[PDB]
Amino acid sequence: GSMDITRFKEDLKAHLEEKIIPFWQSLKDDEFGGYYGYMDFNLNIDRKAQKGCILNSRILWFFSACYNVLKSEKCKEMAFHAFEFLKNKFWDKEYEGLFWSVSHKGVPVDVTKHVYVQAFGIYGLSEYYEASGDEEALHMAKRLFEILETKCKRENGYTEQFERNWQEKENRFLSENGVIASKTMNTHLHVLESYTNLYRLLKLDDVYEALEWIVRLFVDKIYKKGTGHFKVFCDDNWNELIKAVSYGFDIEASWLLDQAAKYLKDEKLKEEVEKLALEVAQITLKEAFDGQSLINEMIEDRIDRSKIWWVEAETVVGFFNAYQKTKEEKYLDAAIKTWEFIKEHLVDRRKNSEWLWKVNEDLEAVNMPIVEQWKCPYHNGRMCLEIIKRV
Ligand SMILES: OC[C@H]1O[C@@H](O)[C@@H](O)[C@@H](O)[C@@H]1O
Ligand SMILES: OC[C@H]1O[C@@H](O)[C@@H](O)[C@@H](O)[C@@H]1O
Ligand SMILES: OC[C@H]1O[C@@H](O)[C@@H](O)[C@@H](O)[C@@H]1O
Repeated sequence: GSMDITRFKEDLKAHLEEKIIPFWQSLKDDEFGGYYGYMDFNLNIDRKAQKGCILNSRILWFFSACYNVLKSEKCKEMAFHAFEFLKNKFWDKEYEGLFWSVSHKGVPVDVTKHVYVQAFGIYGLSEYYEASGDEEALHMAKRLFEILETKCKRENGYTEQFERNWQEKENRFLSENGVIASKTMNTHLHVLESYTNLYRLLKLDDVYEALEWIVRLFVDKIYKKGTGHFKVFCDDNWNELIKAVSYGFDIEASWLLDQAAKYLKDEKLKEEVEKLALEVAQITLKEAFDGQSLINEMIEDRIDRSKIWWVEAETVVGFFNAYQKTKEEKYLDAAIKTWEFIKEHLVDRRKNSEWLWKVNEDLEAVNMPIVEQWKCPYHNGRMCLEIIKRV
């Protein structure tokens, strides 16, 4: 540790408590339950917006984790609110598992079952169980895990999209030329993430075996050996549809794999994964860190230098994690500089706001929502919570 690292933690903790937590508390929907689904760039909440399950589970995870780390009783109450809406509106009582989306009143809008949604459900429900002791949350988390393992898993990963009654179908995620990606890194990344949290709290042998299995999948099939990059969108056999690098996915995967590795009982695999995580962090720092912040992606030979909120959040955690493992100050410097970038260019200066979705390559704000089905408190909230836990 150091004076810089201590001040870094204190700055992030203050930011979480004074900016992020009160903002998401203001999205609480006390008329219909859950949290409002949309807030535009002008800070206007669309109270009637459809409510995405992933967003609700991310809010459940966030408030639960805030309670677990900060012991804020208000956060526990906010988590309960998200949990009630999950169990009452997103949980399918007839066929089990979580709907994709509901209306602002909770009427099912999209009842298909996606592994991406189920994974975030496990992640949020397991965190909420730690916060509350609610064995209903535990039961739903275990049931989601059982369904993924017994209905969705295949020899080379998970089939990602199902009908409401769990009959498989083609995926809903597309390449930028419109070809269905039957295997996606971000679906499988969040399975890994949720299984790590579930095993951390339960330590059951079935969960451990599934955690080792998905870690092995990342090492053997998803990682592009020798490149520091993971495949993004693939066919059913983990062949890339396009040569795409997502620097944000890479650096997130780096520290999530390193975290899962701490539970591995296979020493060989553990050493492989810890080595992989570091190789990714090093290549991310070399290729994607511009001295201020991380760029977004490269699709074939076209580089997107936009600064995206979640990319920068995961960069802070991934570089700090690499610093903890290597003690090489270059990673610590990159992590703090990225935070200083976030503070100056992505934290919204307006009252009653939070983080901007992105700024462009010239650091200009782009009209994008502050809250949306894909913009959550989870990436940036977790950035603060991780540093608090690790320092
Ligand atoms: O503070 C909110 C206001 O901030 C400004 O930048 C504009 O986008 C306004 O339309 C918006 O209402
Ligand atoms: O799925 C629920 C939605 O279904 C639509 O067809 C409309 O009736 C909406 O008012 C409703 O919110
Ligand atoms: O559209 C999915 C996107 O949603 C965002 O919130 C992030 O989690 C990204 O990692 C992801 O690519």
